Amino acid sequence: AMGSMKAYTYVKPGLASFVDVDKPVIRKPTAIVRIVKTTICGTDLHIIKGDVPTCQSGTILGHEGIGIVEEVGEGVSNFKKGDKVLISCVCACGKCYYCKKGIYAHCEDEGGWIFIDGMQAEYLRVPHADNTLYHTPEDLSDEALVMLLPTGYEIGVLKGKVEPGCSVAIIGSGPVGLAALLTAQFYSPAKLIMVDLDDNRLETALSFGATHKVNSSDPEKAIKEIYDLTDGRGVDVAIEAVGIPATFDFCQKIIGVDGTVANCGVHGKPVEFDLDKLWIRNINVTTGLVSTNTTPQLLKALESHKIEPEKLVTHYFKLSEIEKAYEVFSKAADHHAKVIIENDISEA
Amino acid sequence: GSMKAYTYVKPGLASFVDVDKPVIRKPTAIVRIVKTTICGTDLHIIKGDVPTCQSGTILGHEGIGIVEEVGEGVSNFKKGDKVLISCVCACGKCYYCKKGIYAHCEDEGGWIFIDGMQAEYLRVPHADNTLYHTPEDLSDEALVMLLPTGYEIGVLKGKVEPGCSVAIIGSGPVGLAALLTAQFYSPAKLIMVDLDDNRLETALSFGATHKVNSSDPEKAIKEIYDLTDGRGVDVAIEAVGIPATFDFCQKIIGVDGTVANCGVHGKPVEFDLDKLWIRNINVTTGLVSTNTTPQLLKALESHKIEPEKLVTHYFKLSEIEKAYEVFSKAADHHAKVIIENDISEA
Ligand SMILES: [Zn+2]
Ligand SMILES: [Zn+2]
Ligand SMILES: [Zn+2]
Ligand SMILES: [Zn+2]
Repeated sequence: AMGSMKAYTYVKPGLASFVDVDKPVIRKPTAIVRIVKTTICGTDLHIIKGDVPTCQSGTILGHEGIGIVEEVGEGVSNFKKGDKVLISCVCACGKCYYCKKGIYAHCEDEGGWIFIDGMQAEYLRVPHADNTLYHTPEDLSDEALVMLLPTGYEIGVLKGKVEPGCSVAIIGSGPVGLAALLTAQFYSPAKLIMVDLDDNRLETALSFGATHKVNSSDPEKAIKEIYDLTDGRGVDVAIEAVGIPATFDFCQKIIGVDGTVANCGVHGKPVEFDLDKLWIRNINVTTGLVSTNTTPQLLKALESHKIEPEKLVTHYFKLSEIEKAYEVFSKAADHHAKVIIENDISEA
Repeated sequence: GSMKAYTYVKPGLASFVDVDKPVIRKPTAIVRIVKTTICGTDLHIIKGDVPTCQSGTILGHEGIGIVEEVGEGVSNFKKGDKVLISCVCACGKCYYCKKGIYAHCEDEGGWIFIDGMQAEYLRVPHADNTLYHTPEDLSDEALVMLLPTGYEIGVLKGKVEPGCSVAIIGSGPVGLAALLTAQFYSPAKLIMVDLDDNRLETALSFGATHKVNSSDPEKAIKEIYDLTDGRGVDVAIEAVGIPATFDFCQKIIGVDGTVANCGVHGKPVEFDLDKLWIRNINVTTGLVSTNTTPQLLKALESHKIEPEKLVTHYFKLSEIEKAYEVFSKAADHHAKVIIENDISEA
């Protein structure tokens, strides 16, 4: 039709559909972006399953991407038509109680993690464009820019207080765990211990710069092994990158005196916190939703080629083949699979 | 060569008995107790909750005294010094002492008060790191309270800062200590939460800005959201140590806030990560280290707060069973107690 675009929409628990929808338009004076490349997040799989029921039926999925500005409102000053830009997963009005703190995850004025229609479509309405878009450096690859990584860094690495010479364990060697692994190396920890059940993912973790792998198939033997690597003291940081009670439980068994369990993942159930044992251990437990306030610092730390996040990307698809992209991602272990999805539909 | 001491006998039993006077055992002090007090942990010990505590062990880990003898490796304290004794012993040389985390010292350290302070005399390991000289403008009542548990584990781990909103769950002694020292950082709201209105009136008189009665938890929760613009508190200090108080804290805590747990817990708790993974919160725990005691002594110069009002009743060492009587039924007596050594001679 006319004025329409293609988009991947959530329908109901167990059903998403590549369909025609209206092209978005400017609704407020603070942009419309043409998506160039996007990806899928584990949370998108959860939405389709029905485990994020605040996602209304018909919503366009996805909250990761780069694109090209097509139109801006009267109140947009630092971006114009034609600008190649990165879109953060979090919208920030820049003025409210939480934006003034840099906690864009909890912006109170059409803010936070809302990608409203998301990025698995041809065009995207971006609220608060001046605070949600970033000009992209020409030195970085598209695959690395779509990864902008801030989840692993802000929620796994910074809240965990990784520092040179400390001992880190990362629980869960899927995409968010690997992203935390890459950015934890900005702080040169002595030990980066990847813990997982799958040996293929652990082998990839060593490729990405983990110093040791521990297979959690025998939990007791893994706990022993981690205490053996830390001279009986346990780790200074345990990054929980899976989001189930078992991984949270593992983290609380290996954390040492003064250490931090940094939770990254969504949890769908409450967990049993062993305060009877840990009240005396001087430990911390942190949570958070990414804000992306560090995106400028990560851009700087990537143009220098400290780490190369483009190695998170393993499979390439066209937007019109987004159904296939979901099939590969949801069965990532079968394919040794992050995917990148390129807009093969839109014209300039 | 004997002294009197209050000892843990068996579960449900403690008694005022004659025991050996402690002697120097390591080159690193003997102290004559002047005044001591009772901790809530001493009641848990007598009940049998603290199982590592051997039978016959002298109770108590709080007090001030006069140095009686120092070993030949003690260099900064000498016979006749009037000194505060910290509840935590610190070797000063190990992995954790080098970090200032004295609660986990690896060399006869951490919280061990071995024989305790509810006696005439006390062997003090690592005297140079465990004793502090007493300044001149603080009463004995203020000194025995040295407060570091509320400050290190509640206020500092909770990240109290000027203008922030704080709730303290539990208006018992530790909660009150956290309420006094939180005022060093000038929070805009200090909300005391408890079941007892009398303890909430005392909290008000100690400088709390609001009282909230938690006898109906849901109304209490809604009340605290109304006080904080619907945002919840920046700091929730848990000073009771049961699952229901931890749960109350985790339900009132706001975005970016810290739930600071200082209370000993005996049971695991349900932690609502399904709700709180997205709220950007922190939960802290810890055993007091007393690395802030020097700074607390200095911050008491500003005289912004008066910790000696934590003491409500006075007893002599000889009648210490009477002191325990009053403290274990603290609500019935509107009751911290100060126990003074009437037995020893100077
Ligand atoms: Zn995501
Ligand atoms: Zn905002
Ligand atoms: Zn105590
Ligand atoms: Zn030590």
